[PDB]
Amino acid sequence: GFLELERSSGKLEWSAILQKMASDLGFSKILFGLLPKDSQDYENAFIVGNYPAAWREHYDRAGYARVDPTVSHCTQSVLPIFWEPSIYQTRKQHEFFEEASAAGLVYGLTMPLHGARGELGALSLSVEAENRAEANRFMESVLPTLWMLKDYALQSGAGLAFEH
Amino acid sequence: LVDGFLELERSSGKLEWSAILQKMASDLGFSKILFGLLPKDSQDYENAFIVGNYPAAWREHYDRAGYARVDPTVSHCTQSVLPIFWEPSIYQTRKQHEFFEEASAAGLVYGLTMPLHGARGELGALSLSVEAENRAEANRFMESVLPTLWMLKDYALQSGAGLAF
Ligand SMILES: COc1ccccc1C(=O)Oc1c(Br)cc(Br)cc1CNC(=O)c1ccccc1[N+](=O)[O-]
Ligand SMILES: COc1ccccc1C(=O)Oc1c(Br)cc(Br)cc1CNC(=O)c1ccccc1[N+](=O)[O-]
Repeated sequence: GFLELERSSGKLEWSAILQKMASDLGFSKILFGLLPKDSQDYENAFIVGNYPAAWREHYDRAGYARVDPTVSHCTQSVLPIFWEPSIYQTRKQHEFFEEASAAGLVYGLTMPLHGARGELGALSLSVEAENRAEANRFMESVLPTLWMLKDYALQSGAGLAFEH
Repeated sequence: LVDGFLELERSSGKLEWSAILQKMASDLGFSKILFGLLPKDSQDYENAFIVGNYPAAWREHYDRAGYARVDPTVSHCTQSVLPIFWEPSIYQTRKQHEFFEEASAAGLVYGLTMPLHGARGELGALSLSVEAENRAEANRFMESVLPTLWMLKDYALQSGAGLAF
């Protein structure tokens, strides 16, 4: 639980616990990103997780926070956004989909994080699967548990990220 | 839920939105609800956007007694995205004990409050009361529906922000 996240000491232990919870839910890859109130500085977000480091670096270098459609979505909504063909509309967004798929990140969802002190973030989780249909079933069967998890991760994470 | 969300989105205005949300809560097992929402950087609880079916006299009293300064769920909501259950432990001060007695007298004895923190800085709460024989039976019931309610509150927030502002 959150209890586990709260008792942990430091960022390494907290990332290992979150990765495990997410793995227990069927997601082998995650990225928890968090910004303080009023910040839009995506290249200096507090980040936890196990996305391939080269993909994280590429995301930063290419400035993909400008193109990633889950980014504009999180600024407008508290609801999850599933990684579906229909969210990638522009040339640049299709390149995005293609580079992210080359990293293994093809199916998944992004849960926006909106903290009590105005923190802005996302918990993105990717699921390994044969097609869209299978990925959807796996994501749907755990969605109530993920929906709680994202809020526990935010409440715990905000303190990890910003309390020094 | 997603059906409910679209119904909320497709609703005509506050009256139909309130009726839909009330019934979602009722179908899930909760008798009374209160959905409250403030815009970014407001602490004017007396003039929040409010939906629901708490007794009118109770709502009036809460406003006249300045209970937004007392109600322990209000401080809680400004500090967390996690639910606060209406446990004896949350009423710490003398004034909070009086608050509990008055809410209880209104029928509002067991329940929980889900903080709402919107994408544009909206601050709110979805509070739901449950009718039950005693606390242990209420808590059993709340634990069985909590994952559904957790989803519900975010749907209600996102739609409600759209209606209110
Ligand atoms: C504070 O942080 C944020 C705040 C509001 C929103 C996002 C965030 C964030 O964390 O954004 C990032 C950052 Br920064 C780096 C990387 Br790498 C990835 C993301 C988020 N996007 C994805 O994970 C995504 C989404 C869809 C398909 C594939 C992917 N994917 O990347 O594979
Ligand atoms: C924008 O609105 C808000 C914004 C951030 C937080 C709360 C709110 C809100 O809606 O606060 C209110 C308001 Br305003 C009026 C009334 Br009446 C009730 C509440 C909420 N409190 C309860 O429902 C509650 C809680 C525990 C025991 C009994 C009760 N109870 O009242 O029976």
